[PDB]
Amino acid sequence: NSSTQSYKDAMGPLVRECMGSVSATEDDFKTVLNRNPLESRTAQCLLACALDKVGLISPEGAIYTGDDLMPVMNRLYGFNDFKTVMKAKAVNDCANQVNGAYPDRCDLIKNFTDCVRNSY
Ligand SMILES: O=S(=O)(O)c1cccc2cccc(Nc3ccccc3)c12
Repeated sequence: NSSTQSYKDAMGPLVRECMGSVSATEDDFKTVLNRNPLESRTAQCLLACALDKVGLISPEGAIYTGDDLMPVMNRLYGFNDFKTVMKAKAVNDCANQVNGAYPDRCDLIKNFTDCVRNSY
């Protein structure tokens, strides 16, 4: 497990809906809910679908940055935890780092999530 209950509360319903449009396993559901490394391509695609639903992805398939991140951070985590809120900097930087670089949508999300995980 690598996620808070807040993350699961926000993402769970979306990931569930995504199971209907992505050919992912029940283990993949757990991987994604737990914010674990997305080893399987199915898990990468499952999160990609849910992050689109949560408002993190632009119409053009880019990960949002700056102000456009804030509604997502609020939905996932609220604003009461200093460490989590400050992590928005790493999320913004990682989004800038990966955007444009991965034509495959699931690859974009694998690399995004890895970058965020590697960030202190
Ligand atoms: O979760 S954190 O890295 O704490 C995070 C912290 C603060 C704001 C965030 C905004 C969007 C996505 C995140 N993360 C995320 C990470 C992996 C998969 C899906 C979303 C944000």
